[PDB]
Amino acid sequence: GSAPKYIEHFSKFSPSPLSMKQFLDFGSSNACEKTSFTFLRQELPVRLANIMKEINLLPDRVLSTPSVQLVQSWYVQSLLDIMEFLDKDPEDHRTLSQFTDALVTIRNRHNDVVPTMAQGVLEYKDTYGDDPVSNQNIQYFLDRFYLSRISIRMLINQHTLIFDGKHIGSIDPNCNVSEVVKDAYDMAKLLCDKYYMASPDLEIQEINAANSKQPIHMVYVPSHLYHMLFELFKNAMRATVESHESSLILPPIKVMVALGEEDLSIKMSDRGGGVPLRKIERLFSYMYSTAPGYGLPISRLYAKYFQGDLQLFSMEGFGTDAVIYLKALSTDSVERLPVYNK
Amino acid sequence: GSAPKYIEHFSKFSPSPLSMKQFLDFGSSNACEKTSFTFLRQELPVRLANIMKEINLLPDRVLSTPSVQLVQSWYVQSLLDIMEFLDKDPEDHRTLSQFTDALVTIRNRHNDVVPTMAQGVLEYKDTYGDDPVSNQNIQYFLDRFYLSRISIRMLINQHTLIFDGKHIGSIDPNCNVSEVVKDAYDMAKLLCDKYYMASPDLEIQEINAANSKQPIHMVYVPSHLYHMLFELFKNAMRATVESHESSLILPPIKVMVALGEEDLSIKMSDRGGGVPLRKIERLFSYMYSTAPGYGLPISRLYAKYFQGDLQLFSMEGFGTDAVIYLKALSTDSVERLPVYNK
Ligand SMILES: CC(C)[C@@]1(O)c2ccccc2-c2ncccc21
Ligand SMILES: CC(C)[C@@]1(O)c2ccccc2-c2ncccc21
Repeated sequence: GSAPKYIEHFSKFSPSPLSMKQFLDFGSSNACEKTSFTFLRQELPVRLANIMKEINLLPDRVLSTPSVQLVQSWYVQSLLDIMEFLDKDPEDHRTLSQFTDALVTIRNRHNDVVPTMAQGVLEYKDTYGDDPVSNQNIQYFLDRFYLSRISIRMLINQHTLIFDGKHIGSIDPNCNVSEVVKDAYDMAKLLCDKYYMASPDLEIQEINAANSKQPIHMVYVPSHLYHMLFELFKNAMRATVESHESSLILPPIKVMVALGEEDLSIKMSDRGGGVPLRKIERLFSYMYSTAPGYGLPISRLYAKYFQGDLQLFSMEGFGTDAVIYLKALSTDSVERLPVYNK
Repeated sequence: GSAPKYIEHFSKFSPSPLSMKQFLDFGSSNACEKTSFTFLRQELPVRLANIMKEINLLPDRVLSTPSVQLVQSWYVQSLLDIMEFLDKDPEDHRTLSQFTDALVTIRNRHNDVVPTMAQGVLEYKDTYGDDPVSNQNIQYFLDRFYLSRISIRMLINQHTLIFDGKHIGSIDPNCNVSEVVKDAYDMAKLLCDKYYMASPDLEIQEINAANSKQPIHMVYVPSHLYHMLFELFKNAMRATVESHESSLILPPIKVMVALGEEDLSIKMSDRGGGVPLRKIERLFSYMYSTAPGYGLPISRLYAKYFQGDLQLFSMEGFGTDAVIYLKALSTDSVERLPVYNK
């Protein structure tokens, strides 16, 4: 066919990173489905081909594994689905309707990528070993692959949710940070009560530096923020409950939401006994956190996706602090995308 | 002369990193000045030549500057001072006495290296600019150069303090961490009261996981721990006082000392308004923290010298946490030394 042909062509284009303000203004009242179709039918192949060409640069030891080939076949098929709309007339309403239906099929086709790549990592460790040189290659590639996957899913979610026939797609222009914190806590508390028959309480403190009274709002994607907070709440609850099985007092989980002139920071403090520094630095490694699991590495990619970060600093024998760093301003929240270079 | 000859010879040897337990046991009752002389007359040239050969690999743009040449002339002279004792008889007490006097002269000859390298960094920025590529080369070299300098000064201090004619040289086998914290605080409070006419209070909390009652002691070099804590106290006081000039309540500085099964962690928490994440990552850069200053970068090297670390995580609009990570066990406290490789 022409799959290698399409990859080489669109990989020469660099992806166009969009800011949070561009996502908001494009999806507002002046939202034209035709304009979004013209942009996405070009930008989606560019992002697909860039990561698909980097997959080809992997060694044949990994490229010929069933896990990588299965995922690579999904990207080939999804790329071909977009190719059909290149010559189609954007002025035809049937063209726009079929394009939205085709994006949903691609989205559901890539729904089982996280467990599949986890099987690939386990296969590599049992086939070639777990050397620090291999960990860097796997960490470097999986970070770029997943971040690419997040960005593509973002574009698809914004198109299918807006043009379905307050919230701008998956974006809340007035996202109350504390409310998302409570939701992720409540879900983690539900799971923690069913399995441990006990759960720590929650304490939330807001620090709005410029407006001490005003609640802290931001423009963000609540799903991404929930995923990070839910993952951090599960870890902090597991550590708190297990480190106090012989004790009676169950320390609460303290969360501070701070809004500065540039950052919106969310610190989650637990007293779950802490973790030695040697092990903290390996909690974000796909290879080291795989056993015959990727909550922290993926959660950090969600934060980094809009120029943020997620950092851990523990104190062995006491507890652990987890901090989500987000950009406060929508103009500073720009997509971080991997680009194929030589 | 034969200065390039000695450099090429001893640079082929790798430095021998010593653990904290080796420092303690060698300097104990079975401390033989002859054995320390035989080791140091070989190990000191090896460490000198390794960093001196890496200095030669610098570009001639930096190698020909007066700052680098002045420091390089100190290392050439100090290397030649040790060469005189290679053929001397260790069984002669006059040989051991002159060797100790020669180490003191070398130690005082290298007393003005930090301000000299600071002048070199400022000269480079005004001569060739402050590009991110140049920052990595300067950061990579200065970290290794200073860490090498710390290790050499450590060996000299242990020899001159022990064989001068409870503490094992510069090492306290029962170093009370909280007491060093109070000393660094008291000195910072003295300077802060004279310049700001106000200073925050101190709060210390110890978490001894294995022995909740016992005070937290360790085997460490109190001078190094004081230098790190004093630097962090100055920053936390400056930020706290200045961020509350229009306010009346002056938040205290909270310090937690946690002793785990592997780590001894010291967290210093202030409410000095915090720093955006973008600027935190540049506080450890020699090039970015230079103006027409190196407290944090050098303090981190002291921590890393015995397999520890010093990390910052702030929250803009609230405050900053600073954490010193140290190895709890003396067997895990091994010298981290840069080695000249190809
Ligand atoms: C921001 C893009 C992902 C988007 O595809 C989009 C999604 C949803 C709503 C509108 C628009 C849009 N408008 C113009 C150009 C490009 C686009
Ligand atoms: C640990 C070394 C720096 C040292 O030079 C030393 C310093 C002080 C006291 C004793 C000894 C010693 N003893 C044996 C071998 C080597 C040495």
